[PDB]
Order: sequence, then C-alpha cells, then structure tokens
Amino acid sequence: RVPKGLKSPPEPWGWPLLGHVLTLGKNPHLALSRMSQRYGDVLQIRIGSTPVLVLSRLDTIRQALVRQGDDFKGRPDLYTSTLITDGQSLTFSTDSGPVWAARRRLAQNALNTFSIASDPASSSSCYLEEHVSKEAKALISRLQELMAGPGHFDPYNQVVVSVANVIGAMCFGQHFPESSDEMLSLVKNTHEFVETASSGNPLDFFPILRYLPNPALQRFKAFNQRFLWFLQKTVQEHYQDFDKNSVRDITGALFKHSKKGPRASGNLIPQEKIVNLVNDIFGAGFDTVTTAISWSLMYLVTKPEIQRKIQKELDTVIGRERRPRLSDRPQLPYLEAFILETFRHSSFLPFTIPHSTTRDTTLNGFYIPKKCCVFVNQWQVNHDPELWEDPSEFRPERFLTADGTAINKPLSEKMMLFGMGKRRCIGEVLAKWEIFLFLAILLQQLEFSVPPGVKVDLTPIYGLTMKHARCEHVQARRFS
Ligand code: HEM
Ligand SMILES: O=c1cc(-c2ccccc2)oc2c1ccc1ccccc12
Repeated sequence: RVPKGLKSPPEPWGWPLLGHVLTLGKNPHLALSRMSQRYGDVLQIRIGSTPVLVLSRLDTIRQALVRQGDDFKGRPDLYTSTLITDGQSLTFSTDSGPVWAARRRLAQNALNTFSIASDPASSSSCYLEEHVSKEAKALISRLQELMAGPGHFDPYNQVVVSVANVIGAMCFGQHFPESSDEMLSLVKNTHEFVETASSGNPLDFFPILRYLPNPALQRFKAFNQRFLWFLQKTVQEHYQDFDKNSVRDITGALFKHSKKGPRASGNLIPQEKIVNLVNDIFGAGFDTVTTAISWSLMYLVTKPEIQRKIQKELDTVIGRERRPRLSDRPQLPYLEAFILETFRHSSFLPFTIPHSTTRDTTLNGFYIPKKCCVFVNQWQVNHDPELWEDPSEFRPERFLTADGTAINKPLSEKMMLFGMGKRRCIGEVLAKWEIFLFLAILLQQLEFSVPPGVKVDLTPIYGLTMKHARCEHVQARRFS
C-alpha cells in the first residue's frame, strides 16, 4: 500500500469504524486547527474508514496547491457533490483534466468581459462598477424607507437582494427576474446548499447515513433541484432573445462560444457543459459576496469606532461632493484593510472546497496516494498564532502600512480566503471590487448600529460559507 522506503503522513489515534469523526464536531475547522497544532502542517485523519489529508500552514499549502499544483487539482468523488446541479459543475465535478481546464478559462473570460473589463456603452467604468453603483444607491433608498417605517431591518436580507441583482444582471441581463419569488426564495436560502456541501460532512463518509431520513439532506436535494430548474428556465428564456451580433451578458457570451465550438485536447466540448457554467458563476458569486457584505455590516454594527474611522477617511479623501468610486480604492487604505480583516477574522470560507490528488506523490517527504481526499484549512492559516498578533481580535490596522497610508501588501498575502493554485477563485478580483464599492457608497451616507442593550451574536455557523445568526434589529441613519 505504500512504496518501499517511504512513510505516510502523521495520523492521530482514532476509534474503530468512526475514525476521527467525533473529533470534528460542529466546528471542523476549529478542531482540525487544534489537531494540526499538535501533529503538523501535513497530517491525515480518517472519517469513517476514508483517509483524509489535512493541510494547515501557508508554506505547506503553497507547496501542495501551487508548486505541486497539478498533483493537487482534483475534486474528490463525494456523495453530496453528485447531487449538485447536473452533476457537472465546474466547481464540484470530479473532472480536472483538459475539459475542466478549458471550461474554467471560458467561465473566467466570459465572467471578466461582463464584470471587471470596461463597458463599451460607458465612457469610464467597468460593468461591475455600473451595476454596483446602481444597486448600492437603490439599497440606500430601500434602507431609508425601512427606517422611516418599522425602524429596523435584517442586513443579510437586504444584502441578498442587492447582490442577487448585480450577479443576475451580469449573468442574464434583462432576463433576470428581480421580482421572481422563485429566485428570491432560492437566494434567501442558500444556507440549505452551504450547510450540506461542506468539508467533513458525515454524509460523504458513511454510506449508511444516506438511507436514513435526513431533513438537512432533503433540503439540500430540493434546493439543488429548484436551483437547476430556475437556472435552466432562465437560460432557456434568454436563448429566445439572443443574437450573436449583440452579446450583452455571460449567458450570451457562453452561447456564442459554444456556437463556435470550443475544444479540449482536439475534441469538441458538449454545449451543455459550456452553457451550464453560469450555474457556478451565479451560485458561487451570489452566496460568497452576500455572506462577506453581511459579515462586514455586522462587524461595523459591533465596532462603532472602526465604522467611524472608515467614515472619517471617506470624508477626507472623497469629501461629500461626489460618491466613492473604484478608482478611489488605492486611496481608501482603511476601508481596504477593513475588508481584509472581515475576510481574515470571519474566515467565512473555513476550508477551500475539498481537493483530491491526481496521482501518487510525496509532500514534505510523506507519500500520498492518488485520489486522496484533501482538506485545506484557510481559517487555520488566518488565525495562526505564529502568523498574526492577536488572531482572535478584530483589527483592520494589522494590514495598514507603518504610516497607515496604504495596505501592507506583503502581509495581505498571508491571509488566505480564495484558495491558491489551479483551483483558486475565478471571481476574486470581482468580489474584492464589488465588496469595496458597496461598502464605500453605503457608508458614505449611512451609519449602521443596533440599539443599546440589543445583543449581537457573531459566532459563525459552520458551512461551505459560514453565516452569522440572523439579526433583525440593525438601524441606519444618515449623518451631518
Ligand atoms: C468574498 C468572496 C469570495 C470568496 C471568499 C470566494 C472563495 C472561493 C474559494 C475558497 C474557492 C475554492 C478554491 C479551491 O477549491 O481550492 C472558490 C472557487 C470558486 N469561486 Fe470564489 N469566492 C468568492 C467570490 C466569488 C465570486 C464573486 C464568484 C463568481 C462570480 C466566485 C466563483 C467561484 C467559482 C466558479 C469557483 C470554482 C473554481 C474551480 O473549481 O475551478 N467566487 N472561491
Ligand atoms: O450557494 C452556493 C455556494 C457556492 C460556493 C461555491 C464556491 C465557494 C463558495 C460557495 O456555490 C454554489 C452555491 C449554490 C449553487 C451552486 C451550483 C453550482 C455550483 C456552485 C454553487
């Protein structure tokens, strides 16, 4: 089982049949961070009888995902993943050869065309900035409306709407049904997806579990069926009002490409695997950004001074005679550091999506067989005692330069939330720019808080993306 002369990664003692599952508990990232602090940056655990490699140090993770990237770019064949959309997602499917590579590039390019690349019709900004500006204003209006009435709101719920509007435009243009209760019911409930498609879910390691009545699982299955139906219906409509001489969104750009015949290793890639790329773009893009923006607002509600510093900087740099813009990003050091600290401290992607090895290899001298499931603990990297001052504390200042006039780029680089290597997030820049512009436009006009005495629980709920408990008492007020 192991070649002559080599040894396997360090493995803690485990229970028969169970392996280390009881140790992961409700917060797998916290438990593995402790287990790694004892055994190493490269260890294996066992869930049920399935071996799982856990990587926890930034150096080791870079060695595996970047330098041995081709060995670590696989996705494991998990049960939960078989239930995702059409079983053919770019994110979750097990293919990681030339077809995955070609689909990723087409996804990435189409996404870039309609987001961060400048817009033709426009004279000065990219599509993203145009959509976000519009949606951030309308969000402000919606928030003032709610304050003039019930006098409070749920930040997560209002953020869902705006974010869904932005990514839906990019994906489907005018065909996106902003009013659809079918889509709103879906985007408000991605916790049904995220809670089940997370690292170490017992469903993926003990086949018995899937035969038992399981409401979380049934909700995962129904969410996925409803998600796929909505996406397919929307592309279908789209298809109807589509001309190759006027591509205006991601769906149309993928249609145009599929029509020309994209290939991989000399072979045509089936049209269905090209057009279904908006399923990954919309799913990942909506949920992540909504979670990030909601965590940021909650941080501000719970840290008035930080919120105040952010506001002081916008006044000083932009004034109050115009709204913030993307081109103001390098000059708004403190807001960028706020965002970076929202990412580090929450580590709302505690783990990257699970990886799998594509061939037998050795990592730091340890033998790892082909098709070994691999978990990468981003929360551990981001809370490493040896890597950061007070890991548990929320401090935007830790990312600022000595004179606090810019972001310490070298240190920003040790904060891992978008993966690394062959599988790293294709919407990273897009996400950073959208979160920035949303918060800048927002905070230039509104100050968020919760009434005195009202408690706010900021404990994250474990999942692919970690959510915070719902708080429906937040308030917003303009300010002199
Ligand atoms: C704060 C926001 C975001 C975070 C923290 C984030 C995080 C990540 C992470 C950790 C992965 C997994 C990498 C791996 O498996 O090793 C990933 C992949 C992915 N993300 Fe992002 N993401 C965010 C925003 C976006 C946006 C805005 C989009 C889409 C428009 C998106 C698109 C995707 C896609 C399609 C993949 C799968 C790529 C592949 O499997 O080749 N993400 N992201
Ligand atoms: O909520 C989701 C989060 C995520 C997600 C993906 C990567 C990182 C973080 C969240 O993606 C999806 C979500 C929902 C549906 C999806 C369908 C196909 C592919 C991905 C989907």
